[PDB]
Amino acid sequence: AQKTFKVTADSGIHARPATVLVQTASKYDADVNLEYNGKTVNLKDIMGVMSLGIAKGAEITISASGADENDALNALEETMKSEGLGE
Amino acid sequence: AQKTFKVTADSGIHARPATVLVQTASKYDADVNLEYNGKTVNLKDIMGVMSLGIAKGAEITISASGADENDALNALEETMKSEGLGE
Repeated sequence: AQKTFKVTADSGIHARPATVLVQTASKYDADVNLEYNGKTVNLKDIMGVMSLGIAKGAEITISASGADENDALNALEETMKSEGLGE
Repeated sequence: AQKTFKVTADSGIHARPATVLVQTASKYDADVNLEYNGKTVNLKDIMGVMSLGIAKGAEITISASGADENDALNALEETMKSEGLGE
């Protein structure tokens, strides 16, 4: 499953935001990936999120795959809105 | 602990090389990471590894931390060399 979002967070996807993301994704039996410009990283590691250097205004795709993918994806979109990261 | 290497694979770190690295790193409990020109990704993440686009001649550093990080490292140097990826 996949969803595209626009980052609206002011400092882009920095330390706190990569963490709330890893945290939520970590709760699911599903492989969770983050994509920006053709580059994809596993979402369950802050290392590789920090590395993409995603700033405000960017568009990114979140994909999930596995037993719990619908729930995994719905949760991530809830954190993106609720943590004022994107929409 | 860490180890730096020089990539000598003509195609850099492409799908095959990334695959051998990841399979090797995955047998260990230590957290295992790859860094290239300031960007760091989890070595147990095929996606993140490919995202880096490491070409022939670059230098990369492999880091391993935890329980069996000396064996994780020797093991990765060995793959580095027997799989013709670098030295």
